[PDB]
Amino acid sequence: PIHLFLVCFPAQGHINPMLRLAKRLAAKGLLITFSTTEHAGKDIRQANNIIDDQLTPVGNGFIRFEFFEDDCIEDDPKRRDLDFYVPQLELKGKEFLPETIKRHEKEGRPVFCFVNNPFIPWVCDVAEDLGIPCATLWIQSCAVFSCYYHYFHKTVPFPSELDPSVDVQLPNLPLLEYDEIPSFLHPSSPYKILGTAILGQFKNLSKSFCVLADTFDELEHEIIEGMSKFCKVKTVGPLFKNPKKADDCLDWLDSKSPGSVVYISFGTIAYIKQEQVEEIAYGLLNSGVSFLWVMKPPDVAFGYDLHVLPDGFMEKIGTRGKIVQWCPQEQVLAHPSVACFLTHCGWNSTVEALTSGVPVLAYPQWGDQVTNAKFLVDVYGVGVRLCRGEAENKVIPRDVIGKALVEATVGKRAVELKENATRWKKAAEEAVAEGGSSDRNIQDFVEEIRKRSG
Ligand SMILES: O=c1ccn([C@@H]2O[C@H](COP(=O)(O)OP(=O)(O)O)[C@@H](O)[C@H]2O)c(=O)[nH]1
Repeated sequence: PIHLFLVCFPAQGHINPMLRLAKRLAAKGLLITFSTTEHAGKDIRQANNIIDDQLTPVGNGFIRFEFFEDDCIEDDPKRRDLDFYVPQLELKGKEFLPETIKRHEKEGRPVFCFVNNPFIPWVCDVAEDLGIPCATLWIQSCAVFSCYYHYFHKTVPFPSELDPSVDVQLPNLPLLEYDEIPSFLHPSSPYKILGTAILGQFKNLSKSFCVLADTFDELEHEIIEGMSKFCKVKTVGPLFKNPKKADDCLDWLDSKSPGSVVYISFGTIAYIKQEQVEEIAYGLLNSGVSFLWVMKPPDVAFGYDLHVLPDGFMEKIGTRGKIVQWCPQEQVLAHPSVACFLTHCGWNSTVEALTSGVPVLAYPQWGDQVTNAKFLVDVYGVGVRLCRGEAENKVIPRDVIGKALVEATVGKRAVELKENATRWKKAAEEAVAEGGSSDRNIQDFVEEIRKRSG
């Protein structure tokens, strides 16, 4: 009977994790409304079989969709600029939320709690107006949440224009160099606007009684407890891992020996340099390893030149190498043929790798990738560092890539990284299981929503 209204920023990287929160919340006997703009919601309509607000059953509960217009044309280039679209969403969101809460109370299914996104903190402003509690979903590590929080509150000195190389020492965190904090917070970063977009939620954080993070207690225990006095953070992850599809990727991996395929993926946004693609190709070619390389075409908005492989690379590479543009990463990471994972250290790939027990080769670029790569190599003990990010502006040569591919496949260090990754796999799976640390936190979340209604 409890109805929760989830609002999400219109981006793929934001919609999919919030969808996982909807599935985990609905399974507990809850009615979950997933809300975003129409231009992003239509992707969810044709992905499944929903064209209206028909109740889709998810376990003991249901999931329905509700989309509001943003007054932009179908493929408006205006949406690509956050300086306009972030206030535009606030304009169109603040006039849609109150009229649908009053109608839901009229129809007998009133909203008990709000769950929003840091990119749309106006939901917390609206939740306070209607007297409905609000919570914020955070799809980054709590260690990164601590970084943004202490940057906004100036707890310690951070890299500034005058002092850009200073270290940052935060409680319950390792010592972070200037390029190890989230790159959007560096004064020489070209994506400061993304940092300002995340920091907008910290002007509003008091209006959310708790923050839901896509992590588990065993991974960041010291960090979650350290943020308690500043913000009640509840671990509900890994959200992708079901508590209780296929492609030609899995069919190809079925033919390879266990722990012998290198998985390469750089996410959905990051596009590395052509010269670095050349060095990675020669690295895989001369090392003699088997690999599955995801070469995702970039969005046409950027004037990116398409990545070209070396002359005759895919010919010298035999049946032991597979180029694709997309693969079910969760199913590939769980395949026994995968040895390591060359990743850009996106938080979703970071959590997916740890939950799957796959050691990684850290090649971060920007954002929280440089902070995730630090914990993967120096804290979680499952990674092999390749670079320090886009600000390093260094092409990693073939021989260094070659030495790291062999370091993560054969030798004594490979067995140590695999044993640490296996131990993190048992912790992640236990957390989302019945009675685990994350599943219990989800139960405690539904409890406080029931307690706050009266
Ligand atoms: O071929 C691919 C590439 C990526 N992903 C998924 O895309 C997400 C990437 O998000 P992440 O936070 O790691 O990096 P981002 O792309 O957001 O920078 C993860 O859930 C991956 O499982 C996937 O399923 N197949």
